[PDB]
Amino acid sequence: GNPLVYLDVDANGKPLGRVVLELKADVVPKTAENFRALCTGEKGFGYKGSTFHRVIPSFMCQAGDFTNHNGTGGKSIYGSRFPDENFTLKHVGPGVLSMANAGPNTNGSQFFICTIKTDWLDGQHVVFGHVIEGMDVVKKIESFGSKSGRTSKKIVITDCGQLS
Ligand SMILES: CCn1nnc(NC(=O)c2cccs2)n1
Repeated sequence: GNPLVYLDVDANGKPLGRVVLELKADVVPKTAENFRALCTGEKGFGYKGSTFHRVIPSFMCQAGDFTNHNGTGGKSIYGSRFPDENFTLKHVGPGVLSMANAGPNTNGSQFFICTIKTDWLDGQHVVFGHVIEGMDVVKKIESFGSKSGRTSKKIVITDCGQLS
């Protein structure tokens, strides 16, 4: 079945709880597999220890730059970047999980979790999952963001992995 994965998130070293995500491998298998493997670390690199570097309330929480920690970096399990798989899934509401990019065919490791319907991103960012449990933890993360995206506490993925 579709992978079920988790992110355990801290703020300034204090646990906020766990976000559980379903990865829709039945629709975007290549994109789902990249995220799954970056959660387990099985390729020797991944999300463990990296940050939510940009968090904008009433928009989205962005993470996954485990190379430069500022939105300029990241890499996929396939190479530096990989193509846009498809745009079949849409940004339907809060809790959508989607890939960040710098234009067409620039997916790496950066991703975002929506806190509102971001339908204006449809057809430009590859959606690949959604929050199963822990939207309250996502709201905690959101509360440490700002309109510029700068966070008022250091938000870290303390641990991550796969549940099924
Ligand atoms: C919706 C969150 N998000 N997803 N992808 C992005 N990328 C950017 O904003 C930029 C990339 C390069 C210069 S700006 N943001």
